Amino acid sequence: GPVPSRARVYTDVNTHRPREYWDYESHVVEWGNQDDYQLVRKLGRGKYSEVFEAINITNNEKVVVKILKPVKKKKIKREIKILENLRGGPNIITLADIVKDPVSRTPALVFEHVNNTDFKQLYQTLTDYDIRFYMYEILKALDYCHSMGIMHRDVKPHNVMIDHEHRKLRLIDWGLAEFYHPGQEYNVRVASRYFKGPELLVDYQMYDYSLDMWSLGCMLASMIFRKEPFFHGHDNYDQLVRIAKVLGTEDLYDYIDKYNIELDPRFNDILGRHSRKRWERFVHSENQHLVSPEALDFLDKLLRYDHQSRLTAREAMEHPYFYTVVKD
Ligand SMILES: COc1ccc(/C=C2\S/C(=N\c3cccc(Cl)c3)NC2=O)cc1O
Repeated sequence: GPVPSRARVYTDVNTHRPREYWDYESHVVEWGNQDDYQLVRKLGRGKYSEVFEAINITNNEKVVVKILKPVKKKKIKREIKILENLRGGPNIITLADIVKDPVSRTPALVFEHVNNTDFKQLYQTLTDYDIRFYMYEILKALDYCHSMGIMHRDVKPHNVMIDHEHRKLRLIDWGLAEFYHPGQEYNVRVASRYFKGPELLVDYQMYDYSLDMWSLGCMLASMIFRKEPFFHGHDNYDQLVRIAKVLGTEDLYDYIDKYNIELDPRFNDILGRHSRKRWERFVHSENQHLVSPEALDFLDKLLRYDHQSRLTAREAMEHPYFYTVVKD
């Protein structure tokens, strides 16, 4: 059987919290007034919810309303409990209210509004300094939620709302987030394909906060190298092959051998043999203004096969890449 694993930091935070902190199945939702919120325009639709811009008519301020599609009550309670636990934290989206939508017959979560620019266009304009600044801001949110016993499990550009005018960032969409408990086996069907960590792609269930650090490394690689997404797999099997063409197959085998994991035999025909690459091969004249020795070393320390070898969020914030970022 597989070798067990523990987070190297914040391992026992939920153990010593009161049970009501992490026992979301017992959470009692405090419902607000559904008539406080007038929907203005639909912003998007996903498989789990629809998202609207709305106005809170008690203060005439914009809010964002996520009306959930039918899903399990425990998953709705999990997201609500996590949002309430994290509320007030650095760069965490604020849950302002929870109401019962009379049409959908489901809960509607009401969030603070961020005047965001879509990442496709925003990422074309970010400078080297901007990328370091916003990476540091994401790390504040990730160290906070990890320190609070929670892994986000869906870090990707679409879930980082940036108001570039005010240099404001919020980490959003906590619907896949979970409480970390030592020894717990988790569902590997989390995160978006391009941001899935190797642990998910080899079906290793006893993972932890370090998953979010792989996803963040994938974001960083796409930004400094101007290739979005960086690891561009056509399915979950090809995703691991794309990773192995950069990190190499020998260290992939070291990873699965450490945890006494077997690869899916369907990789026998597609994985090949690949040396580990040096990050300098991805630098060219059109991205070199975003690349520095510090950026490559930082990236190299996030993108490790072994989840136990990745920088923690706090360690990442100590990295020389962030020395040029102004801290007040
Ligand atoms: C414009 O500013 C904001 C935008 C979004 C949020 C909060 C969201 S959106 C979300 N899930 C999504 C995402 C896309 C489509 C679908 Cl259907 C669901 N999960 C959150 O927490 C908050 C803001 O202030």
